[PDB]
Amino acid sequence: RGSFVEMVDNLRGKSGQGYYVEMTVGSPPQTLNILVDTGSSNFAVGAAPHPFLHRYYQRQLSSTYRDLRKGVYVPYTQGAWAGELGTDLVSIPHGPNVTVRANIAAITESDKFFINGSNWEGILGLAYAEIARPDDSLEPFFDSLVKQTHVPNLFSLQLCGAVGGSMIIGGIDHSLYTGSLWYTPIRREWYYEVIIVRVEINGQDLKMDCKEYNYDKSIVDSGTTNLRLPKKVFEAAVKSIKAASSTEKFPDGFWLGEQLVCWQAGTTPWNIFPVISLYLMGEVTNQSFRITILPQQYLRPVETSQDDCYKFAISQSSTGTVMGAVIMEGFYVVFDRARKRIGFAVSACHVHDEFRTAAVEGPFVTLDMEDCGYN
Ligand SMILES: C[C@@H](NC(=O)c1cc(C(=O)N[C@@H](Cc2ccccc2)[C@H](O)CNC2CC2)cc(N(C)S(C)(=O)=O)c1)c1ccccc1
Ligand SMILES: [Cl-]
Ligand SMILES: [Cl-]
Ligand SMILES: [Cl-]
Ligand SMILES: [Cl-]
Ligand SMILES: [Cl-]
Ligand SMILES: [Cl-]
Ligand SMILES: [Cl-]
Ligand SMILES: [Cl-]
Repeated sequence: RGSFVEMVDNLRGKSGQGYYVEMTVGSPPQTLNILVDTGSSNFAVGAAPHPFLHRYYQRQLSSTYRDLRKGVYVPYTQGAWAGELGTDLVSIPHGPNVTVRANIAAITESDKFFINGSNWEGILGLAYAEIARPDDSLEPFFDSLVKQTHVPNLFSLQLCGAVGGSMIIGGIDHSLYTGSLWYTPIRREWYYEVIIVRVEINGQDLKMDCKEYNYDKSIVDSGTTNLRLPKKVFEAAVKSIKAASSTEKFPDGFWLGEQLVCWQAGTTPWNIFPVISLYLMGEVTNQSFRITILPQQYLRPVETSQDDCYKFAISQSSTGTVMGAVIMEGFYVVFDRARKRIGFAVSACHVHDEFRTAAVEGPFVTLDMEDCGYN
């Protein structure tokens, strides 16, 4: 068995409402289910009763909790919460064998943040300090782990869609992928920002200037469900996806996520929808690689038991490209913070059919990639 076996299958998800890991806080121990989010940088836990929460953090019962005498408020693209800052002992029982004192926000009120039936009770922001609230002086959890212990500065995510997966902390487990890992640079340590240099649908280049694909940033975000694309890119990609799936027409609201379409259980005609490839900047000058997803990744099930209903989960953004769970469920993704790069390989758990699989291929030659990023 590989050396990281005890961290394999440490994530769960309930009906596609977010992937979470168990974390144990305080003394004596309180274990809670915590959503894994590479799109933010605060660690925060429900800390008062809420109708969607089975468990919450009870600070008064932890003798090692320290109050930082400061409130915090975090708004996201979806939802927001407010709470109080402090520190406490934190361990991940199916994660690294260490315990660290970390900052923790105890959430006392929230709006449209917790999700009914999702089973998670807090959020682990794995991005960098630049985007933490109240500001970049509040050390994020992964920074605490690497400063206090000798766990290598890397983690990897395998999100397994329809729900579970693995977060390997401090290394890479070779059982979780097939083929080779291909790396793209982290452009700047704030979000996990990357540069997309070409987009194809069904093998056809969308032929927009690459500056449009990264206006004003492109990021890898396990806390967002969809692949979210800037306005001009979203409109062009939908027109091309429609053109490539013209054996059937679907109501316009389906491509806006407003309508669902359902098929008799097990009969969804995946072949009528195209594959979608993103090319990413590689590690050598003028070299790129591509990651390709299937409709099984970008059509998401919505849970009669004899019907399989789906929502189209590519959507519009006014804040750049967000490579959310629709992209990450195709791949084993290695967040190699020590070497400032993100690795992709085909996931051993990605959903596919007998005709097509997700892919990571390269190298391709793409010139002037340094022009694609926003400044
Ligand atoms: C949890 C759930 N996420 C969602 O349902 C979901 C969450 C967000 C969202 O704002 N997520 C937050 C974390 C955050 C986490 C939980 C609650 C609130 C905010 C993340 O830090 C945002 N990162 C910002 C840099 C973009 C945004 C969206 N969209 C706008 S969408 C419809 O285009 O996908 C959906 C989910 C479901 C399945 C797979 C992954 C995530
Ligand atoms: Cl909202
Ligand atoms: Cl402290
Ligand atoms: Cl360990
Ligand atoms: Cl330790
Ligand atoms: Cl390793
Ligand atoms: Cl037009
Ligand atoms: Cl939306
Ligand atoms: Cl070129």
